[PDB]
Amino acid sequence: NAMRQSGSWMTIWDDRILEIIHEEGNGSPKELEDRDEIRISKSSVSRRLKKLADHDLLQPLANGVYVITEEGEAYLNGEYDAGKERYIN
Amino acid sequence: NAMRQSGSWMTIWDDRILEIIHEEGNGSPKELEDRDEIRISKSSVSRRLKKLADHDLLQPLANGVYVITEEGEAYLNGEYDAGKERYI
Repeated sequence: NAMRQSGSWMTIWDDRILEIIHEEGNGSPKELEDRDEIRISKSSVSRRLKKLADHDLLQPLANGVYVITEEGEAYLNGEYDAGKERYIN
Repeated sequence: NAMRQSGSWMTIWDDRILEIIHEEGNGSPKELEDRDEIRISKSSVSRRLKKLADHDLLQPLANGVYVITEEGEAYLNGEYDAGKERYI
């Protein structure tokens, strides 16, 4: 409900990727690439996925599948500051 | 309610900026840069504002102040394609 607290390292496609994985459950480069809402390349998506995972907004599972974390969820809901990297209360 | 359809030229701060202006009803570099949600500089905010207005997502008023447009609202609601620049 509160506004997202984004980090200075984020791009707009980060929010899109997080939103898509939140709704679909999991994501992978090829299938994210094919979304209308994603206007970056499959390799860029891979780069953003790796980045989101480094920041613990996503986590990598077997076979190049990525899935959202609690922090990723809290972030979408304005409850996690992705810049300072702490929950907000 | 549908997902936002962003353009290749946008940054994350554009959404944050549009969202804030949507809530408060206006925006200027100074007041925006003071929001905690905004992690870019005043000069940087000033440029994002100009670009959002260039793309008709904000209307610029005198004295460096901006308000959101219908197209800006539609964009936030997932009804406007900010890349091809057309309603959906």
